[PDB]
Amino acid sequence: AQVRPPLPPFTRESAIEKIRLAEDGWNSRDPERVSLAYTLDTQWRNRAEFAHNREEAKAFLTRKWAKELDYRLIKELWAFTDNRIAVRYAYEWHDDSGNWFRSYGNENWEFDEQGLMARRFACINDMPIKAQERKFHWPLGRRPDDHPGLSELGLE
Amino acid sequence: AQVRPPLPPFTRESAIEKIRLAEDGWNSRDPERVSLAYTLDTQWRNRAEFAHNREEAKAFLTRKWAKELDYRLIKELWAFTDNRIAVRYAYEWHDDSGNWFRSYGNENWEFDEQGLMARRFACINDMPIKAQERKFHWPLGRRPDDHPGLSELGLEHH
Repeated sequence: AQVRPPLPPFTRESAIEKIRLAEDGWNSRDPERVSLAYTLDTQWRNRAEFAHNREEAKAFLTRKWAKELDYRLIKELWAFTDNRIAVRYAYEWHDDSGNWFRSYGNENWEFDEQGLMARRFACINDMPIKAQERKFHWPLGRRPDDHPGLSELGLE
Repeated sequence: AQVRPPLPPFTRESAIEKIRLAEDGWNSRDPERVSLAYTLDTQWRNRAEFAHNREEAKAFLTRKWAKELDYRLIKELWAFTDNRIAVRYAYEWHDDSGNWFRSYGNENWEFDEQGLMARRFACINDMPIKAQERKFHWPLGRRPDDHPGLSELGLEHH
């Protein structure tokens, strides 16, 4: 890509917007679309796996959604400083077997002047849940404007 | 009636200090000592496990170090805002079957006015490593001031 606003340094509002746009992107479960938000030579650590460029990042995303079905995500701001944002998130999905999980994650982002993400450090843990325990409800895609956020679902 | 500085809101400097003190605490592998840094009604989610008070947190730590042998930790600041700190970290250890691991974590902290942590959200992933891949070698306990941090060690992968 070339430029994707908001651009750093972030303010509380622009950081929250940056996060919402990212959330919408991942809720599309489209590797190509999602990959465009990252630098060509983006550096990633997703769990115990690493990516060293946008192409490897996209490859990971393709594997990801071939595994995590009916994926629904919610991201929320934790803290931000200059060109860095710390985000908390959770997503619900079911595997090929049909069993459900809620994944809890913390991702730390760093953006270049063009608004593209140069570094992504994400740690995620999967917790099995019963189908009736799903908390995220909305048509696959962008989370509706009025759907409660991460801290409003009593996840803690 | 505890008071544990640095106190919020944090500055870059005090946030780094807060993190270093926490790292020293966990590197003691002492459940009681570490538990005192959290509020009596502290709320935690560590991986897929939850704790709802200091006692439950302490019980978790007791299980943790009975399992994660020869544990060595390094924490580093990512970002901070008001009474919240976002931390990146890694710890090396081995299980009692001889398997070594390097665990990568991202933990987000929220402190009360007295510097005690009221909320802890930690996500951690484990990468199996060979003993020869170990990067942390200091005597069990506090990391020497002369020892490189996460940034000085650089990206840690096979």
